[PDB]
Amino acid sequence: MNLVLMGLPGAGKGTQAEKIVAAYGIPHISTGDMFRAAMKEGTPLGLQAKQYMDRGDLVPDEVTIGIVRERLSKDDCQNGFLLDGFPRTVAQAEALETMLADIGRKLDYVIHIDVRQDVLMERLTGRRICRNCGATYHLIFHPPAKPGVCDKCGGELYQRADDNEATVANRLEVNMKQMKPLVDFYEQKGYLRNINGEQDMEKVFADIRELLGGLAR
Ligand SMILES: Nc1ncnc2c1ncn2[C@@H]1O[C@H](COP(=O)(O)OP(=O)(O)OP(=O)(O)OP(=O)(O)OP(=O)(O)OC[C@H]2O[C@@H](n3cnc4c(N)ncnc43)[C@H](O)[C@@H]2O)[C@@H](O)[C@H]1O
Ligand SMILES: [Mn+2]
Ligand SMILES: [Zn+2]
Repeated sequence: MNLVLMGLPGAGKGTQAEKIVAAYGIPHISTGDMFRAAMKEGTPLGLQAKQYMDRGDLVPDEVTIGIVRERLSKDDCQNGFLLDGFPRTVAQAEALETMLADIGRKLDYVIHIDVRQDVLMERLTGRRICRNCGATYHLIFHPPAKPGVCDKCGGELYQRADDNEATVANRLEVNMKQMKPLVDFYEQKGYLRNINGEQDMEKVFADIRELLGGLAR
């Protein structure tokens, strides 16, 4: 099962990816997470990606495609995989097609989680993450038991660097211009499936699981 989760910033990609991989046991490949890992390790790519991520811009295609190509060639991707946040430009999508062909694979579905921009704004500015364990909360939609305290480990909650309103507006703008044309690109290939992301988390997952069920049928 080869899947792509596509959505504008804050659509719920990570939230759903976690539920999907827990049910199937396939790897979760997130370009955003890979860039963050490189930043922490202090690698050349991490240092370059930091400047773009801090401003809410997209990391250049050549570099992004390169890290995905290296990740997909590993044996742990034999049973399938879930790409989260890649591709996000037409160039990345064209590259993904041949990258997959070279390893004898084809995408099954490109799941587009659709959410209105005004809602996306709120999804992101109110997000709080635990500094200790990475648990995610939301001040409006899913708050912690006690303010600024993680329910799981007691850790400090904080706001991601790129989640402030000004950076979010740039993120939504650039992703809208670059990612939206992908809806047409994948509709033409027949891989595109739309999911209404403005529903409670379990219902969004149910819609997704219903779609994935057609693969066993
Ligand atoms: N391919 C690429 N090419 C070039 N550059 C790239 C790249 N990929 C990455 N990058 C670079 O790296 C950066 C970061 O990438 P990335 O980390 O991938 O950021 P993103 O795509 O903007 O999206 P988010 O992670 O912020 O949100 P999400 O959709 O996963 O939502 P979540 O599930 O947490 O949910 C968000 C919030 O909403 C809440 N929530 C989720 N679902 C619901 C729901 N149904 N109802 C209510 N609340 C919900 C959650 O609790 C949470 O608080 C990019 O800006 C760019 O610089
Ligand atoms: Mn994410
Ligand atoms: Zn925690």
